[PDB]
Amino acid sequence: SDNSKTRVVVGMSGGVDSSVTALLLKEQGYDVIGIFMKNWDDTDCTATEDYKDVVAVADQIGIPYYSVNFEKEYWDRVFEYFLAEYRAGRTPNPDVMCNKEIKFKAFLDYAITLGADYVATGHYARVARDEDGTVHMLRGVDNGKDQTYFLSQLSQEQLQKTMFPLGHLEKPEVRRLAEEAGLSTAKKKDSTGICFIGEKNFKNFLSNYLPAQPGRMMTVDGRDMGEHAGLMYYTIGQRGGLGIGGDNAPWFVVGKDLSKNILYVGQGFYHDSLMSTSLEASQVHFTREMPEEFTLECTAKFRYRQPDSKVTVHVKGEKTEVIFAEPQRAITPGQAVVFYDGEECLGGGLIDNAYRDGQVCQYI
Amino acid sequence: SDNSKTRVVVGMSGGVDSSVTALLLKEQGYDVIGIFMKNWDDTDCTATEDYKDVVAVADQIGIPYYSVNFEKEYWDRVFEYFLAEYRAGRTPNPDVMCNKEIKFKAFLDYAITLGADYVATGHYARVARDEDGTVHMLRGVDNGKDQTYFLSQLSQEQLQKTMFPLGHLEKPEVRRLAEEAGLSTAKKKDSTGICFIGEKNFKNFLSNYLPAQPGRMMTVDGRDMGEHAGLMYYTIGQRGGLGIGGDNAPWFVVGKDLSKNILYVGQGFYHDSLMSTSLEASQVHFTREMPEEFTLECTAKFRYRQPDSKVTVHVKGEKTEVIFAEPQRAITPGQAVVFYDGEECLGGGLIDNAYRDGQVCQYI
Ligand SMILES: C[S@+](CC[C@H](N)C(=O)[O-])C[C@H]1O[C@@H](n2cnc3c(N)ncnc32)[C@H](O)[C@@H]1O
Ligand SMILES: C[S@+](CC[C@H](N)C(=O)[O-])C[C@H]1O[C@@H](n2cnc3c(N)ncnc32)[C@H](O)[C@@H]1O
Ligand SMILES: [Mg+2]
Ligand SMILES: [Mg+2]
Repeated sequence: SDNSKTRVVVGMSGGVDSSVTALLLKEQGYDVIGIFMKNWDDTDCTATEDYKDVVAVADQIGIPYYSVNFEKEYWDRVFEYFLAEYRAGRTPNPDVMCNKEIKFKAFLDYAITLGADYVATGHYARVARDEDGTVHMLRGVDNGKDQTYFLSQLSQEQLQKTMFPLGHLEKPEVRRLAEEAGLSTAKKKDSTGICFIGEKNFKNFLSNYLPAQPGRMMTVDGRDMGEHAGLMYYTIGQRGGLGIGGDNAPWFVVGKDLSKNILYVGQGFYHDSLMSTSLEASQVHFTREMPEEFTLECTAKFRYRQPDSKVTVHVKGEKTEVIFAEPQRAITPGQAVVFYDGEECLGGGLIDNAYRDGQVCQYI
Repeated sequence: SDNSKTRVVVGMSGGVDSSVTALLLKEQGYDVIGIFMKNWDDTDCTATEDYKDVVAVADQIGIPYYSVNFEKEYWDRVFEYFLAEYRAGRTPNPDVMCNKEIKFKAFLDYAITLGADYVATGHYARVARDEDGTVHMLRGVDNGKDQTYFLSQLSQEQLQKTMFPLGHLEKPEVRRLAEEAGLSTAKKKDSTGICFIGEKNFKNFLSNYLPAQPGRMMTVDGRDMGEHAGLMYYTIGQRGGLGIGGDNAPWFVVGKDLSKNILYVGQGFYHDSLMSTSLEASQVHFTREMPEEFTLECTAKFRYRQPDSKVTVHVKGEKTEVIFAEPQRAITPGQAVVFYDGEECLGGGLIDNAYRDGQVCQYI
């Protein structure tokens, strides 16, 4: 009856992570409520079979479960952001936006109306409380699944009401815990790609919302290489792609020019156009109150699947400058830059533009 | 017709990684042959539907495909190792053994009888050739999927005949490449866990081969906590487990004693029994010719899903000593220790035992 006085609302997606998150919290004696969000209307439906799994699991462990719909909020705060990024020639990170605006804003206020003390999710991340009571976010110990990158926008006030029960676990353990508990989701494979596109063709999906305007593909010396399918189908640094058959060696996307509808391509993983020495970022947000203007010597991640690297960051309110210790490959406008201090995730922003020798890279 | 003179035999498992590995090599003009290994007899069969995918993909890209059976070799060189580890109270890494003895020995010699110049696999790793022509292994750029850890045992002579076409790719890209090529495996989810156990219950699997002898579960101060199911069902550091319901806080496995059939358990992620300051390792193997006796200041990984950490290693032929810069949690006998020099994977061994203050940890 210690933890039984603490109500935790757990986001239950129907996956093995959230199923295990719920089981662990129940086992620790918390007052646990499972909640399924339907945030996307995808009918031939996807949400229907996942809700079945939420129900089967919630019943297996004996917790209440409910179902809430945030289609509107998700559309307005995530999907419009997603589309507007593409219109601007950038590459969005809808998950960052989703955590910031949905999982820890809409869902958190919702959970509070259920008398929740905390929300929990199956994110691979940790929260540590200070002596002072200040909460810090730490990388998940599973350094392949560590989701702090996507949680970079969370505020002190959100982290105060958050729990991450999987934070000290590695993915295979989560599956072992599920199997030993006999949870029906134990063997359920995780959905890949963005939630709302699911297992549908990406080009087809996006073209339902944005007009694709094929344009010209060029090498850096100006030689026309054919037609691309629309710039929003390519990202800085990508190997091959729609109509990139272009020598046997592969071609990469090495720049973009939205204003001429041009895709720049070139050979070599380390193509000189792919290298940067600094960036600017917007929407820079920290996990705690920071000064108006300050310098930081830390590490950063520019993409989810890379190790972090040394960085000087100069913050000045509306814009942030990031200087790389070492040249960086394929720094992508729209993606998240996330700052670390060893195991602590300090916060992050969205990349506006890359620079090499005091001149904006033609990335777009 | 440049690369068309180079024959590459690609290991095709039926998964999206190997499918894409084959497509990329074909696209680059290599003389490509896809080969499926059946190494485990698992009938109600698993191999049957995967071979269908190999065939569908090989036909989609227009390469020849064949099928070879190494059940014997796999049993003898991997599965017996796996079982013998458990009998000895250790935790095996069958993948390390499998790459060393099967994918790059049995399969490589096989491929050579097909006039192969190289074997390729869909491992997330890189090989770089020196000025001198010496090959080094580099981490995959996808730092979550990077498989150098499992490839730590590969010799210079194996790496000379190896290609890793996915080495410069991240997993989501591999899926985008697959989808754009219209490969039937594009949406196919990767199988989790060890190959031969697949989606069957682990406890059930292992008990078909090893007698489980339940024994006593004890805290570090000697208090009997109940019966465990058999020591081979638990690993150093694991949270909960079979019969670990044991306060609301979770219990961890903090040691083992095979000689008394005892499982030691304790509360707290950082339980003092979980911390080590050094280890010894056997089967230490490097990617290049090394001296008989030498010191190395580098980093190491003690488990697949952790970042590497600073380490002094003293090598002396039969045994290797590893001294941690910082105390290490749940150092597990039988697991791989793998050494790095920045992005280079130097080699590795199998952990024999952990030490704290010149005394072997009771891990077993
Ligand atoms: C799998 S998502 C993480 C993927 C991505 N990196 C991100 O941050 O969105 C992590 C957690 O969010 C919560 N979640 C995701 N979808 C949900 C849904 N439809 N309803 C309730 N919770 C959900 C679950 O607790 C889940 O374990
Ligand atoms: C998915 S396995 C990697 C998993 C594990 N970390 C390891 O090293 O074994 C990597 C590659 O091995 C090859 N491979 C695995 N199973 C195979 C099979 N049955 N037949 C042929 N190749 C296989 C494929 O090329 C595959 O992409
Ligand atoms: Mg989940
Ligand atoms: Mg594969």
